[PDB]
Amino acid sequence: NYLEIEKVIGREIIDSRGNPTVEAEVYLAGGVTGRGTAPSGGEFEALELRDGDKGRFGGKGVTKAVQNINTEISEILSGMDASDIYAVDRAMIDADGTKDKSKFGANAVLAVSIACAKAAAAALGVPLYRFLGGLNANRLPVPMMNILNGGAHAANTVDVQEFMIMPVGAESFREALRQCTEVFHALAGLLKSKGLATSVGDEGGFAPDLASDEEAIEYILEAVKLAGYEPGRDFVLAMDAASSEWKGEKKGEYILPKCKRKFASEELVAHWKSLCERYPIVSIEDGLDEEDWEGWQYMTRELGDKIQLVGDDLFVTNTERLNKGIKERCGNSILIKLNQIGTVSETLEAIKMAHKAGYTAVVSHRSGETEDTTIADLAVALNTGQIKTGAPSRSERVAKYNQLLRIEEELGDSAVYPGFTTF
Amino acid sequence: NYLEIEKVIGREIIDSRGNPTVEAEVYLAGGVTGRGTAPSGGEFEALELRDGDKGRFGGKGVTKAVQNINTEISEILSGMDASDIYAVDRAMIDADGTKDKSKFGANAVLAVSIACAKAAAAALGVPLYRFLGGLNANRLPVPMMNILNGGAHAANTVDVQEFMIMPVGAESFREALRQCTEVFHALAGLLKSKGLATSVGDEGGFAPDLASDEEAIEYILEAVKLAGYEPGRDFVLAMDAASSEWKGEKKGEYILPKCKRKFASEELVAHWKSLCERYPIVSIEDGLDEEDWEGWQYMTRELGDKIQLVGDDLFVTNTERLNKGIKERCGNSILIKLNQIGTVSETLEAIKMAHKAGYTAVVSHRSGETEDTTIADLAVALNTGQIKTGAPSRSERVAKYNQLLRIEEELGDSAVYPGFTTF
Amino acid sequence: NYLEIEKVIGREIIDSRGNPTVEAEVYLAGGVTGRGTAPSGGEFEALELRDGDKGRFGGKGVTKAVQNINTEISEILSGMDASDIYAVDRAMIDADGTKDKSKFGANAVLAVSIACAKAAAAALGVPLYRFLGGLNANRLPVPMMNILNGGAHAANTVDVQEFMIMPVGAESFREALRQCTEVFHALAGLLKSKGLATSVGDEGGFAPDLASDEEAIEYILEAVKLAGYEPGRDFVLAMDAASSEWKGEKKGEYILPKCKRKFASEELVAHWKSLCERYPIVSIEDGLDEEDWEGWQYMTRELGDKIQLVGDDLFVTNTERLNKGIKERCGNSILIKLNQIGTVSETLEAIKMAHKAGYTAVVSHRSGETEDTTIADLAVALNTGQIKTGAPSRSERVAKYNQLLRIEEELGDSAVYPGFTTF
Amino acid sequence: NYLEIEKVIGREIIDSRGNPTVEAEVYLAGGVTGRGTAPSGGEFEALELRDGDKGRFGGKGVTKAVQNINTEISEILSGMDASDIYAVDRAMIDADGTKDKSKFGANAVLAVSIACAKAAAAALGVPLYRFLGGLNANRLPVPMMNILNGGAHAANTVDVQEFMIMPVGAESFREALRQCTEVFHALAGLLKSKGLATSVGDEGGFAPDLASDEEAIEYILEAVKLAGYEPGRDFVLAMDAASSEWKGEKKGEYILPKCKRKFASEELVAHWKSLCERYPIVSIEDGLDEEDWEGWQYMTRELGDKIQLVGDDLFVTNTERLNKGIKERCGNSILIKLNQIGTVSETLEAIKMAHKAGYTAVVSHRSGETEDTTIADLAVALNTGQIKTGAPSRSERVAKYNQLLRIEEELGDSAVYPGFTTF
Ligand SMILES: [Mg+2]
Ligand SMILES: [Mg+2]
Ligand SMILES: [Mg+2]
Ligand SMILES: [Mg+2]
Repeated sequence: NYLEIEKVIGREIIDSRGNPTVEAEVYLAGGVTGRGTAPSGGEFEALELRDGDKGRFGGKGVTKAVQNINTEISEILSGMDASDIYAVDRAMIDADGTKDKSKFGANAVLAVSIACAKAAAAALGVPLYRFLGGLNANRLPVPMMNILNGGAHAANTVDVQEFMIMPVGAESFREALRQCTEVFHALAGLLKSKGLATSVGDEGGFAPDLASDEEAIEYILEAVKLAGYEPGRDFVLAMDAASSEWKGEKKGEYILPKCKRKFASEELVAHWKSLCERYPIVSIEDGLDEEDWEGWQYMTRELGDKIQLVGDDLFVTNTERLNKGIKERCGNSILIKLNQIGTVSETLEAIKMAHKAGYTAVVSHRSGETEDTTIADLAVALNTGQIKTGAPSRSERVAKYNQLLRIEEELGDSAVYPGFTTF
Repeated sequence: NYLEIEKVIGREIIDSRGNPTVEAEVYLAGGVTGRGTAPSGGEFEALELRDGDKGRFGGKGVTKAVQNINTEISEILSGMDASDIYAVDRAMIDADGTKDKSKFGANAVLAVSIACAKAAAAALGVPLYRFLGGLNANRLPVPMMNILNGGAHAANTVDVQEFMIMPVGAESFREALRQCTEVFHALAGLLKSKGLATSVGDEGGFAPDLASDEEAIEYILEAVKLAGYEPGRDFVLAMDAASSEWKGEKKGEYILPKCKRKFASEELVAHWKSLCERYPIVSIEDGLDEEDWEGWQYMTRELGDKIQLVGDDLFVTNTERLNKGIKERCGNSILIKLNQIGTVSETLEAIKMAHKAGYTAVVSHRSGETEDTTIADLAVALNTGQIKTGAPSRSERVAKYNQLLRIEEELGDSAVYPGFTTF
Repeated sequence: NYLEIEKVIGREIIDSRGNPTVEAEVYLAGGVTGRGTAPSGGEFEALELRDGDKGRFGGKGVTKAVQNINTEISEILSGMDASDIYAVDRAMIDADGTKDKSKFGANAVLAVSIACAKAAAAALGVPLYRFLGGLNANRLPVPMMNILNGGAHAANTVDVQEFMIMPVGAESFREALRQCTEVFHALAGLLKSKGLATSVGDEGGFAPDLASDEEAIEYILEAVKLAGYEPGRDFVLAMDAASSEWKGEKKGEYILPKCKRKFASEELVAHWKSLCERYPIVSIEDGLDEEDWEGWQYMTRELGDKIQLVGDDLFVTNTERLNKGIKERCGNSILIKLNQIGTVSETLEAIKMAHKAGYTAVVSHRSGETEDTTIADLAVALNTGQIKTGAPSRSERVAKYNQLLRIEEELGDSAVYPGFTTF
Repeated sequence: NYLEIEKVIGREIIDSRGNPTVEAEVYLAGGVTGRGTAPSGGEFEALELRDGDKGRFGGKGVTKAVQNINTEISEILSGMDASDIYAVDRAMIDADGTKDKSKFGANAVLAVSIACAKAAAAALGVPLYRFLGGLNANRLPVPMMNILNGGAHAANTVDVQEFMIMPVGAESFREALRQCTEVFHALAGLLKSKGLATSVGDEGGFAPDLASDEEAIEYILEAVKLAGYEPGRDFVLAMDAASSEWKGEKKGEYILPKCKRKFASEELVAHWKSLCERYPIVSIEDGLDEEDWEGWQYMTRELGDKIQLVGDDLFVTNTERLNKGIKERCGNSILIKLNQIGTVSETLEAIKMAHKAGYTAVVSHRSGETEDTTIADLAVALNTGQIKTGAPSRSERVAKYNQLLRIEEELGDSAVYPGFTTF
């Protein structure tokens, strides 16, 4: 009854890129409130609902989605138990009636899903990660921090999209964060000393004019050494190839847009293997196309036992696609994007599926984020052991790391930081 | 009883630039908590306390400030009424006993001061702006958004540090903020069209390689038009010359470090005058040096009637320097930085001193900010009518804008957005 | 729930002069009540509703206003949040339908408005001044006490209406009030020694049979001296000339009704100038006619820099009139009378308008006062720094001074008494 | 326990004549507070404690008394049940040690006493009169209003000190009060037509220059008639002869300082005797000296059966003296002054004694009053049927009338207004 939902409101706020997004606030009978927001980054995912009014926000308004929260969703949810998130989510899914949340907007629906969970957690007097994962929630994730950018929207000749450091050697999340910031500032000073730009992209990382993937890797490795740390022992690398952007002439053929290098599906795999022998890269995301299933199969045989192979575009947090990958032995990890699926409970299910099949779940940010820190709690709640939420600059990134500090603090001696054992 | 402070804790979190800063949490007897943080950006201002340990965060840790909260400050404040913020602040000021808050750290002191205010507001069931400014608080501020950077650490030939748009034609903050994003994205596209860089600096704006202050201005004005808005009627401009960084051979002489142009104060002033006749510039911050008092007095005679002259370095949120300026007719506006003075109540006093004198008070962010949105509430609480808190990108900036949204919603018909009348 | 208005009731009480006025009591769901009253003394002002029945109170009954509260206004406000005084005021204003609150009666509307603020404050567990102005409220006002009377309804040859002392030398309101009482008794002892009447007028001040303004001033200056204080250092004088009572044959001409002395606007101004050079007079209310705008413009030019020129009849607490004053540079202060405008929220706006334009706002009593002490809180709430509320005798006057004592005490060290800096 | 006194504080406030007096606030464990103040006007009464510092308030400060409350009284009453007023008063009396409350100050003691009673009632959720007098309290008093002043401090030739009107014909206190105000304004008008002074003295009444007691009486009777009322039916008269100020050459002789007329004790009685035959005078206070007991005994024989003879100076609210009067059949009424006896309970006992013996008890103000309205509730709480609290002007007087309006309102149909039957 103190957990009974009284009213749900929506509002149009601005995300970290200067575009609108949806925020929801859930009010319970006891006067407790919860607040959630939808981040923003397809055909196999939930579709966020935008206004399309060219006279407002360049067509990116979300007043329609907001109106859906304020009228339909509120009426639907009023009277329900906010702690029963599965039932709340299901009421929204059934009322929406589509397969992709396109009536209400995946952004309206997620924002309310999160807001409720936060309302229930607060009403129960527990942290959100304890609400979501219970006493069994005690793993702090190893972050992969995207500190060097290439790919489609970077001003350089680097084809791979994200270059990430993972502090596998630290023994607390607090230590891992500190070290990451130290490597980050080392990289900045190094870029500066070489006359390169130290301004940042969407996820807080640098996008200097380097020659290639290899040079980017060596800049990062140098940054690591400059900060006083050892590649392999202290830091290893993860990458997001986003090779779905490298479409060649036909399936199984790849052309890097900048390098202009051409790869057979199986030669790309050979490329990844040489990169991984040369350098301490332990994870690669989207190392092949979102539909090169035959390729993924091969790559996972060839590399799966040593390298984490994360499906991002391959899976789009879709459990039918996750299942197909599991069954055909493609990938061994999945990038979890709350908003691609659209509800808290559906996300838990997706993560449960991955974990059951021995896949890791890397909880993920989007390019368009907010002050919201839900994914921090979510990663701990399900002991995912990994998170991808940006360089340690821009507070829509750093806010998640701060939340993980607080959580680690709160867990006391029960807190576990898995380091290299996390893969 | 229920407003009685039971305990104060601190923690080392990370700011928007990847450097440590202080967070405080205040716990009241009634179970309510409040959280505050210190932003980070001299000799006449309160001093932030850093650890200096090169092994941690390159010497920028704040574990000492945190230990000052956890022990000394908590013991001092326990038992005190959290709603009596003036008294809370005085207890910290007196127990510190320095002029620059260098015993506890101005960052430790500010963090606690904000956390108390937030705890008290929460315990009373009122929003922070109402706690700070009561029923009388209903003016939303006109933002000056720094979307184009020059000066110091910019990769360009522009000497002026910050070029800012102000949405003076809007009739609500919500509309003003929408328009600002629209101009933001139009500028981004303009820069892209001209092959310029659209990654961002600390405050979320672009630092493309532009040739002169004049060119920066025209790009912004072009952007305004592209967005569908008129210079003058919809948007005007504010700049931060930061002209203390233009020291000359003698006092009264200036040398722009990029331009290399030489001015005597009277000439520099005359320079500002031309710019202000050519372009819709309505405010210039630090148009002369932080000790060129005669020039300030002169400039204020020449310009103060038509242009807003903001003392940033001139005053360092210092009420002695402000008073001096007031007494000598220097400036007609002051940039208010919570952390330059170090407590909430002292900041109210600075703002009250300015207002009594007919100076405007521009509530301001620092280059290092966090998820904290206190300045949003502060701006509304004292009806300052102006806020300087960044481009509409990076959530440590945008979170403030989002908070002002929520506040405008909350005020309803009582909300006032002053636009062009705010000056 | 607990701030929700359940019921509003009105009653007919008696003011300090022995005439009826309106009292309101607001009842909230939580069990809390608030009590407010309307004081009383036009065409540009809100209009009080009197009954007109010569059978009762000589036509000055207020049972119609009281019935407006018990029925229409109670029905309208029931269910509303008493802390949203802007919304409450607005509902009343809109239901009334008139531009001057003539339907419900401005006495009815103000009474309820005050009663709600008091109810809200009490429900939130804060002093009225904290509810109105928040933490930012800490300025005790300098009183101008009307201890010697002339003008229309005084039996003496003195044309100037009010002669006031202001304790500018004191360091606390406590000290200030004490000195005021001491000068008050000294003057009485002086009048007694000269065979003059020491009975009191409406506002607690003496109306002894003196020859002229100049003599009145010299007696007060003598009282000051007798009491042990120095004119200038300790006490200065304020006057209300009420020169709208001095209308000449044509506009721009004045004839003092007793004196019979004649003036041109520009002549009357030189008269004030000399009085101010000769004596320590720092403020003059209505030094020119309520419609002699050109003369006010000129007077403000001539005297404005040295003297406070308070518009009372000039502005009638009307924002349109105050704005006209501001645009045409007439006066530099405004006498604020709650009941002339008729609601708490509109009074805040009027004061805000004044402060934004550099005018001071003197919170003021009416000739017909009650035990109510709202103006004491209002003055501290908006840090006006000045209050005009009678001689230190008669409890409808002294009650306010007593409330200021309690307020100062409650502020502890945060209390500011601006003494001479208030101007 | 919620009725337990936690803390008692005192404060120096200002009374209706501009002189300092004591206020007390009592704080109960449950968070409720009560406020009480001592009014101020001898050898047989309790002695108020003044500071005597000639450098403050002309020696009339009460900081010593206030410190007695803040330390000693507070320490003694802490932990006691505030509803047990008799015990609270006893604790204070015993701690004081003196017979006249001279150590703590009758002013400090009474202030606390009243504050507790008020706090207790609030804590119980009952009006003060119900607290004091229970369900049995429902008689509104008949007011005797001093609208014409003579005797000592008066610019006239009237020897009788107070001339009072009593609305005996009214059917409710509301009607009575209204009629009184109307007579008051008629007298003012009448007085003006005769060029006579209409400023007021301490108790809100006029002191014009009239020649004799008979004149005063006729003016009042004239006023009554002008207002539209009949002497006898609607209004009768009461008088405070204050004959103790007429000390003769020896006990039993009287000399009117103004008339210079000489009287033997028994001749004076004959004088009153005629007056009452000539005029509708139903009550005379202190018609003989405060020690002329044989006189009183005689007067009481002569007049007692037709006329109310009130002992003011005769009894000074002292039960020993009241008992003596009762035993020697002197007077048939007593003027009750709280601050003469010094506590609430002792006051109740005085009234109970008078009531026991068939005296009427007239609850009285002092010349130095405050916003406090305690005596209104006291009068109803003990169904005294009569109150003496001033002309209907000056809110230290009118506040009592207003409180009686509220009480009558709160009583609904159970309210009894006795009128003529009250004697
Ligand atoms: Mg990807
Ligand atoms: Mg600056
Ligand atoms: Mg006036
Ligand atoms: Mg007497």
